[PDB]
Amino acid sequence: ADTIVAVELDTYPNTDIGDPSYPHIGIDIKSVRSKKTAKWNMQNGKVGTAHIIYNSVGKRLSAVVSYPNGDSATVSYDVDLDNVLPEWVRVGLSASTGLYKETNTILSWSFTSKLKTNALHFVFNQFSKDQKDLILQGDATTGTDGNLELTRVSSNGSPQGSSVGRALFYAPVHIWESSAVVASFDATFTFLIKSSDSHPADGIAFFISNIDSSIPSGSTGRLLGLFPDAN
Amino acid sequence: ADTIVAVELDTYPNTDIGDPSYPHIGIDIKSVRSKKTAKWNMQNGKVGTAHIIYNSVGKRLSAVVSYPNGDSATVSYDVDLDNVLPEWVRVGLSASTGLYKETNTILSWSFTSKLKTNALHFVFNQFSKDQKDLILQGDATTGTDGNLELTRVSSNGSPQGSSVGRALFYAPVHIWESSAVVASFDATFTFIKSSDSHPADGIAFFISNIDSSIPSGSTGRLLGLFPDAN
Amino acid sequence: ADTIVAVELDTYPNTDIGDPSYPHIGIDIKSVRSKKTAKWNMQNGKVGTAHIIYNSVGKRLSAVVSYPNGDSATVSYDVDLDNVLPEWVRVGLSASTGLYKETNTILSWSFTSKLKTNALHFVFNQFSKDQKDLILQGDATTGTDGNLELTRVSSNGSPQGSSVGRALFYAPVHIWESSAVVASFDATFTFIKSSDSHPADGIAFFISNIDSSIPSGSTGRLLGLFPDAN
Amino acid sequence: ADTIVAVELDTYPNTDIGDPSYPHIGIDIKSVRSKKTAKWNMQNGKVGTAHIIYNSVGKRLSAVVSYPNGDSATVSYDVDLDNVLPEWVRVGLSASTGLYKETNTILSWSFTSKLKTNALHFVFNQFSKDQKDLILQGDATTGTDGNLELTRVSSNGSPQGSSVGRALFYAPVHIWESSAVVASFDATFTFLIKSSDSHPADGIAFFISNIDSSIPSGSTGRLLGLFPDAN
Ligand SMILES: [Ca+2]
Ligand SMILES: [Ca+2]
Ligand SMILES: [Ca+2]
Ligand SMILES: [Ca+2]
Ligand SMILES: [Mn+2]
Ligand SMILES: [Mn+2]
Ligand SMILES: [Mn+2]
Ligand SMILES: [Mn+2]
Repeated sequence: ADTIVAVELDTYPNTDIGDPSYPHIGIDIKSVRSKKTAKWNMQNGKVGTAHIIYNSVGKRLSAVVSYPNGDSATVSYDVDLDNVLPEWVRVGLSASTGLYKETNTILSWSFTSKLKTNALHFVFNQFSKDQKDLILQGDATTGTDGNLELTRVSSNGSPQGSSVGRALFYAPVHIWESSAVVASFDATFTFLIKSSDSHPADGIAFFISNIDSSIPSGSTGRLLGLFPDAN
Repeated sequence: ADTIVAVELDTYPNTDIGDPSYPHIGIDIKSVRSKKTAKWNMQNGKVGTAHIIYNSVGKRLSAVVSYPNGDSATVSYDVDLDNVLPEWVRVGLSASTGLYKETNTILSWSFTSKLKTNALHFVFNQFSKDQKDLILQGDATTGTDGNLELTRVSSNGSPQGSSVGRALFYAPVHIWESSAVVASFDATFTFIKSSDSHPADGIAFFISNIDSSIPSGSTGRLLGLFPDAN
Repeated sequence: ADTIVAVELDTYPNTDIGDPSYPHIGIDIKSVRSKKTAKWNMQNGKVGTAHIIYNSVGKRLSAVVSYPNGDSATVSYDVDLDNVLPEWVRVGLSASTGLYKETNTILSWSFTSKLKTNALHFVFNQFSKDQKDLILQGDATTGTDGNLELTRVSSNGSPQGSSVGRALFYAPVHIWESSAVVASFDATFTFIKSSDSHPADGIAFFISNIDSSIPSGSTGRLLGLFPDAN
Repeated sequence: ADTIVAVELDTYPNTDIGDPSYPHIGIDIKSVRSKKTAKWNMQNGKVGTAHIIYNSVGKRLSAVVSYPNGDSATVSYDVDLDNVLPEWVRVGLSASTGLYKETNTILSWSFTSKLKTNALHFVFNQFSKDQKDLILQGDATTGTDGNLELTRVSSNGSPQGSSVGRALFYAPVHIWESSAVVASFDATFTFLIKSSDSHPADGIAFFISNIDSSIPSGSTGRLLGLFPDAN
């Protein structure tokens, strides 16, 4: 199976697989069952911002998710990613819907990684229809509204259920290197999760994977396009 | 054929393809025959730095190549690259040798492109043996001395003739987009030693169509960039 | 007198100091009479973006001013700023009003200078009421709407006439150094509304000696930059 | 008194004021008695590198000090700097000598702070004789060898004792802002501590202070130019 490190913006409590009984943000290290979560007020139809930060010195993977009204949720997890991630990775965004659905629209995404310097930095503040530096997987699509639709949206604009999709940056990322004194990464994305369902589901994740990571089969819904099972 | 924009550090004067009669830096737009050149003193065995600068505003592709002693050569060419390059490109380093040879060692390479924002920036100040975010073409190799040898160097450290190689950054780059108010790029690389009577053939920073490959027969004076000298 | 290099967004044509007979962007080198101008459609009440670009390599000071609808004006001037500016400078925004007026509201300002490295980069996408890393001169104020009002605006939001103000970045900037292979700077700011029959007088990004102050009598057409129109 | 947050590269054990009984790196929050230290092998005459990292999300001030042979020491301290530092600060480097001495030469210094964006980033890879964007205090001098000599060095090159000096970046830095979701800073400097003394002393610190911070009187030696006393 792939190796996954992720920050999940989990809109739907799957309390049967360890989700807290509210929407939450989580840090996922090789499991959809987050090593740490925080209660998250997802604001339907509002543009949220997620920032993810890690460095090899503090060894603390952190994320904050905020909306324009000031509300935010933060979660941090002490982890030495040198010991979890392959040296080379791809980085991406994933999202899913299941029985319940939502738009999992990404409006921007930036990422920086540095080994201290080697560095990779990309920023998408607009996505093209033919976003050649993105590898789209599953239902993920770009263009023509400048956004990245991680999961299926019909032409009328309504999200679809049982959808999973991801967008990986095209280039592999050298995420750690033994000679490096510091290896840091940061990611920011903005998103717009909207649903008229009974409940929104399932969420968006920023993830770091093996370079050849693919959507595991059956990873819609609770599995967020990141894992083959809920273990 | 590929579409190439390149800044060449041309160590070897090939005067019947229109090179000046001295080593030179050149701006190449879709031709190995540089639109503009400047005399360049390649300092054998010294680490050089090339800086290449463009923006969609001043529409001036500029390059400076310098050495630590301060000597430098600069060339600039007014060109609207929106009218030469595909929107999407790959960026790379190329080098070649021919009858005469030189090491074509890249010690570092950075690149930034911004559309104003979408942006891509990378920097390699050390290359790895398996540099997964580089597409190596031809004779180019990395590692583990931290360098990118664009052209073949044997075990004894002697550069080989009729070698060509390139290194492209893995990801396509969105180098211009018509609504961009500013589409700027910059590249810097550090790098050439030869015990030949003359070093050749040079190194280029280049920007190419995404699927660019070394043109057949582009060793020597063609710098791995062009299928011919037209 | 101060030494000024400026990019002016000149909303008001003062044709007997050599302005063109339309609103324009201009590159000013030690004179309010721009060395180069381009016709500029200031879009009343819309947020504009100015980008200013220079490097010691192409030696071309360029500016583009644009609006969200895509309209834009660009001006470029070939100049070796090593020969005009002191090595150390302050960088700023200036604006003025005269008989006619406009808000001269800065919504953001970034600046990068690099000597290739020594570097300074700042960005303000929000200004604070007490913006300690800005030196405000004349009528310029910040806060707490997140903006920098270079010129006086009364409570009712009406801009006042014969207002001049500037905002300099607190730290001196080492804008060139003779050994620098590349001394580049860039600045971007976003910003103008008037119910006057004509907006005036404009906004400038400028680079000045470190101790630069508003010249006496530099409201109106002098843009807070120059003691006279010579 | 000033408010000081600092990362100290403490070359001299003052075990009578809480120093561990070896050279160490430390995180100093309003006291010279470090809240956390790590044993540090200062390599006489070698060029070391210090990286300091903090962000308002993880709230962990971290530092690593490394030398070209690979040896490094790291120290991290969980602290919410919002609650310690004034909103506006100056950032600097300080060093001292006492009864024992060393060069406290800085060869480069970079700093970045961001509020998420407002940002300040400066880099000095060479210091000029007239480094106008540095406020030099005490014995600190620049030019003409491209370095910043935090403490006194005689013309023959030997460091002097009972020396204290600092270099602050000229502009105040907006280090936190209540509206910011993230406020991060990073600092890197390289240094060359060399001594032919019986023991080197006293060390170098990167520090963040109130904007009007000055060398406290009598802050040579153990106090590293940062504090008025050893409390
Ligand atoms: Ca869930
Ligand atoms: Ca040639
Ligand atoms: Ca005018
Ligand atoms: Ca001590
Ligand atoms: Mn979950
Ligand atoms: Mn040539
Ligand atoms: Mn004018
Ligand atoms: Mn100590």
